Formats: sequence, C-alpha cells, structure tokens
Amino acid sequence: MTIARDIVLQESIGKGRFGEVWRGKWRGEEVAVKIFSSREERSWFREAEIYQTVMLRHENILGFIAADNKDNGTWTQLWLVSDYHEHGSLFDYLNRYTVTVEGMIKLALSTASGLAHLHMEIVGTQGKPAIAHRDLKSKNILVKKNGTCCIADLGLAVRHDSATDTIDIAPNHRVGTKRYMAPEVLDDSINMKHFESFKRADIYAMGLVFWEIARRCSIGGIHEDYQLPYYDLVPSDPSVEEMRKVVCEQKLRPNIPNRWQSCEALRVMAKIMRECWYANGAARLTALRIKKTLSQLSQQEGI
Repeated sequence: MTIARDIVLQESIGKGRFGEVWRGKWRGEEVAVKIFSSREERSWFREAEIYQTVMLRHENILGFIAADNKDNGTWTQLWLVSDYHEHGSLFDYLNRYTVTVEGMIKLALSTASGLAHLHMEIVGTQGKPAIAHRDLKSKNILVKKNGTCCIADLGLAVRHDSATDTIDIAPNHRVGTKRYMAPEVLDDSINMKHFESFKRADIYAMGLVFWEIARRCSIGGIHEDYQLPYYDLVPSDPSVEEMRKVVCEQKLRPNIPNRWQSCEALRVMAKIMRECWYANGAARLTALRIKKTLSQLSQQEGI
C-alpha cells in the first residue's frame, strides 16, 4: 500500500483552508499530498473520515489514497494523499483555456455526475450515506487529462443517515466561500436540522460553476473572458453582507448573455442555471435530474 515514508515532496501546489498541498513522488508515480500540523488534527481526521466513506469512489470525485503520519525527528506532519491532476482546478483551467460545446458539456456533466454520487444514498451492506459538500466552487473542482472534472476538498462535508434522520456532525453556520453561498445561507434562514437543505445549497453553487464554464464556451471563435460569479456586483474577497445585499435583497444572479440563446447546448445550460438559482432551495433541480438532462444532451451531440 501507499505510505508517507515512501513519498518525496517535490513542489508546493496549493493552500487549503488548513494544510498545504504538495505534488510528490511515490514508487515512480506523481501523487498530491495535503499536509496538516499536529494542532490541525481535527481537520485532518474529519477529511480522512469523509474520504474513507464506504462506496465513495467515483470517476468524478477526487481519488483518495491514504491518511498517514510522518515524523521528521522534530515534529509530526499529518498527511492526506490523493490522485494528482496536472491541470489543477477548474478555475485555473477556465482562466487558461476556452472550451468547445463538447468540452463544456463534458465539464458540466462530469461535475453533476460527481455531485449526484455524493448526494445519493446507496442502500445495502456496503451502503453509502448521502453526503453534502458545503464548499462547492470552481477552485474546488479539479480537471483531469481527459477533460472531465472531479470534485475535491471534501473537508467541510456533512453525512446523513436516512433511517434515524440524523447528520454526523453539528454544523456551523456560513462555513464555505462567501461568493458561492446560497441565499438561505447568506440570510441564515437555512434549516440546518434538515439534510435536504445542504444538498439544495450545493445545487445553487453548481449553477454558478456552470455559468463560469458556459462563459468560456467558444463557438465560431466567440466567447466571454473568464470571470467569477458576481464579478460585476461585489468586490474581490466579498463579505457576507455585500453578497446578501446582491443575492437576497436586490435578487440578482450572474448575467445570462444573448449569444447563449443561439446555441442549443448553451440554451440547455442557461435553463439549468436559472433552475439552480431560485431563492427557495425546495424549488431547485436535484443533481440527479441535472445529470440526466446533460447525459441526454451529450448523447444528442455525439460527444
């Protein structure tokens, strides 16, 4: 099996909420290593616990390898090892490149497939609880070499037991990225005693990610430049109050350009976005419904 002792760190590649991400080499293979200090044990353990959930593995969820410790002789580092994806985040990918219609659908479908897998409860002996992400954003999705996505940063996730109707942790309010917070999270009206609330807040965030991808879809050399959702309405590093005034009070959502109505795939994406963006979480599409719509679209396009 893969163990920390056999891994050599090569390059710093990112900073998580807590813990730094490194590219490393293990038995002639590149891996990603997230490193936490001893004082970040609760965060490291929670992430190891989520990643070790029964039946979690899916092509659109970051592939977990091992939770380990490494003692350098002075202090102990807590490690989480996972698959390495050279392209980095969907945010990085979208800033660097434009995508074709086929490219856009692959990114959106793979994101929705990963989310539907997290959200779905799988019954049976090797059963999987339903899981809500709570920090979905383009900076937390990684892009693979084949042009498909995988959801990363599962540290803030919440897991549900449907039989006893319980959540595995006592969740704190407004934990994620402010820019991507659902309206009910921004105005703290979210009912955190009902698990469906967390899945519905993830859907809103996915609609924002879909908008980021669609902007980069190039047809006849025509596309928009890269932007974060609400780039036109809030400052860089927005506060909860700044987001709340825009999303809850003024009821604004990222702008849907005119050029998206001319393309069938762009019309389907724009419709999904609007149906992720209702203020009431119960009115939103489910990740399963979105996966089904994008699967039919990919089939008709011959992707």
